[PDB]
Amino acid sequence: KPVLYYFNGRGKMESIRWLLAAAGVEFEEVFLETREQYEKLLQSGILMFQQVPMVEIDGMKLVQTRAILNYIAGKYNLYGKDLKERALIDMYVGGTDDLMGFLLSFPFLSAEDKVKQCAFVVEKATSRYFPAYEKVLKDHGQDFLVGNRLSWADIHLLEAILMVEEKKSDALSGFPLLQAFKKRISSIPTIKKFLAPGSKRKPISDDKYVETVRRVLRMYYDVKP
Amino acid sequence: KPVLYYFNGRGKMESIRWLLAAAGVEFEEVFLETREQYEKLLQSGILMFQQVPMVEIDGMKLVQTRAILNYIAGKYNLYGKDLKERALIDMYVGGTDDLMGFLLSFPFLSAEDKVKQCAFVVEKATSRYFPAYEKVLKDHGQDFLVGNRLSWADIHLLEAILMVEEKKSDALSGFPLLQAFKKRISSIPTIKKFLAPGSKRKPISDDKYVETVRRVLRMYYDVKP
Ligand SMILES: CCCCCCSC[C@H](NC(=O)CC[C@H]([NH3+])C(=O)O)C(=O)NCC(=O)O
Ligand SMILES: CCCCCCSC[C@H](NC(=O)CC[C@H]([NH3+])C(=O)O)C(=O)NCC(=O)O
Ligand SMILES: [Zn+2]
Repeated sequence: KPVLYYFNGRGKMESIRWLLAAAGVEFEEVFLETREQYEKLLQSGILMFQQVPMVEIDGMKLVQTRAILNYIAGKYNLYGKDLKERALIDMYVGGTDDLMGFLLSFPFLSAEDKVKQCAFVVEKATSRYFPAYEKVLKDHGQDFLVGNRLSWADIHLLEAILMVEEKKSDALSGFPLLQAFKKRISSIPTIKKFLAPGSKRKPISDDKYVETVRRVLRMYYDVKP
Repeated sequence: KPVLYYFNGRGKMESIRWLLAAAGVEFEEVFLETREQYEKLLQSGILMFQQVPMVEIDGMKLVQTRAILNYIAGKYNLYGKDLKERALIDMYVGGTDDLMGFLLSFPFLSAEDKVKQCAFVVEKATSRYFPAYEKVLKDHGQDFLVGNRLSWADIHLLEAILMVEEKKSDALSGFPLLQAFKKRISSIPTIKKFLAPGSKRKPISDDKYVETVRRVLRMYYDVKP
């Protein structure tokens, strides 16, 4: 039912794909590949702020990545049981959202800047974020980040870890609880399926992605790290 | 009584001040002035990600601006009645959060870039955001953005409007419904008191704010537009 409008790549839409898959929800995708269809999309006025991601779900044309994620999380009970749990989930998700946010521009960076940005991301992961989540798991010694059950915070943390490992395969060295976490969460049926071949999970963005985005939107021609 | 940890200025903490005040909740503030004072915080490790804003409320050390705001909004019934309305509130707040986000670095910009950034913001406001919100009110024939009843989205839009008017006094020129909206929200007792002199509302950030930030966090020395 849900239709995700975006480019054929990760970008800001990937986390939405992750959350939907984790909830075992099947979705379709509409890839923007030409300046024509985009302008036609702006014509219809279905993009409230003239921006994508855009997701058609339950009779709504939702824009704003966080709005879309929040709704999917709440609808499929992955947002906790009370306001207090939701506050923890939002706090944890805020950390990983910042971490993955540093890699959003990577594809558009020059071969030179990519090296600097890459070192930056790894530094942030191992010195700021990983320690923080490692401490949370140890503080309560539970299998999940909150409510002793799977939540959006778990899914978002698993995605961030895999993205960091794509840059440094041994990034989890020195964080045994997170390493166990990674294994456990990956084993969950819906997630295991998304990680398996033939899923709608997108691969690391390449030059074809960078070009398509630059043509359709006519922006990000000079992304600075 | 919730305690807010940040610098003596707007920054990312201002919206939190707005939300608490609108809900009619008094709060205390703790301004960071010395680098050694910040290191003390890190020492106790109260800042999960070594960052501020940080708010102590209901026995929690919440970090991540959006996490804090989502909590305050839901706790004081300013987050809609159901998931659908919440989705609408998040989508709207996403827009004004982006708009105000463009003015976050302004204080650290140069006289050269400030004139550039100022034109960029007013441009985005009048051609992308204000038209969107103006349309919501007209097409739905409502006096409030969601559920035709005060919600966080209304409070976040009023703040954004006032920030744009500080840069261009006649920015709302051409948006009659937003001008009526501005008067309607400002007349709400709690908000009216926050706009009156003597409140906890912070002024536009000045050089003294910038110097302090750079002195405490030791960064943001080269902030490009
Ligand atoms: C650094 C390059 C990587 C950026 C990837 C592009 S995402 C596409 C971009 N959308 C946004 O920036 C949306 C921001 C919005 N706050 C959200 O979170 O959804 C867009 O449509 N932009 C068109 C526009 O702004 O007009
Ligand atoms: C462009 C200049 C504008 C000034 C913004 C400063 S807010 C202070 C800054 N905090 C953040 O960036 C927090 C981001 C976090 N995602 C949130 O929204 O709360 C910090 O603690 N930084 C210290 C650090 O990152 O270690
Ligand atoms: Zn190694």
